[PDB]
Amino acid sequence: KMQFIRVNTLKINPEVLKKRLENKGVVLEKTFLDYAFEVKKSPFSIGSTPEYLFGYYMPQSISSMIPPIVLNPREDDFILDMCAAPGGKTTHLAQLMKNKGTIVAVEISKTRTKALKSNINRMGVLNTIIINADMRKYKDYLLKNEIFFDKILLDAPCSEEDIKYCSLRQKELIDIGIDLLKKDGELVYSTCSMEVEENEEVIKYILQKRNDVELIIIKANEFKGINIKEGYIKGTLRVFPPNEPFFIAKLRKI
Repeated sequence: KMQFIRVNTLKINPEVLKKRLENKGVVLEKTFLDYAFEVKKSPFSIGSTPEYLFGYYMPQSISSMIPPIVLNPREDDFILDMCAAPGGKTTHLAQLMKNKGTIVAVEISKTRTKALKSNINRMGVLNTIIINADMRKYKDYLLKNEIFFDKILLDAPCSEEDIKYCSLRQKELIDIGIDLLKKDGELVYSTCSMEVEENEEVIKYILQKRNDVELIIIKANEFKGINIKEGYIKGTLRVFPPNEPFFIAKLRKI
């Protein structure tokens, strides 16, 4: 697997971090993002450095950096990250928002909520409210209190079944997501799963189910150097090896 790091601009400039790691023997190659680098060689585990401890970067695939960029949160947005642990994307969203606005990050597992909180704290993220809850229940609390979102990320991982619910209930959850959006709001659905009922079929499900949602065409053009192209629904994207497999789609409530 190719190793990449996302430099945390909430805390450090990318070129400054790059040099600091190069001085320790790490070899870093540019990517399409001025704040992400491909780790070509490193004399030590990338997650064992004081720089990682200090929250100067997040080790994660470059494919996993795409959903937050596609969602493209505004600094003043109110955002929901439905299946947030471990928090790589949650913290990326906070960086894009320059720590302004609010991200509500939900995680059903008490154990994974600890990892999520650890990353948020390590990365210096201040705008995120961590909720340890099941979205199928918490959505009733949001709805009854009229708490709607400007944008929502439903990035699905790839009882025990409740713990893994976001890898199984993507159709149910994307529908909950549209219920939680303000009119004109946007939701990005992403997942590293390539299962047949977990990529395009989730999108076909929701477009057929609801008359208040439409697809937003995502273009592959800006993602230079990534092996990415369209899914079998125009406007959706799939990433292929050598990058981490990933599916990404974007919807708007109308």
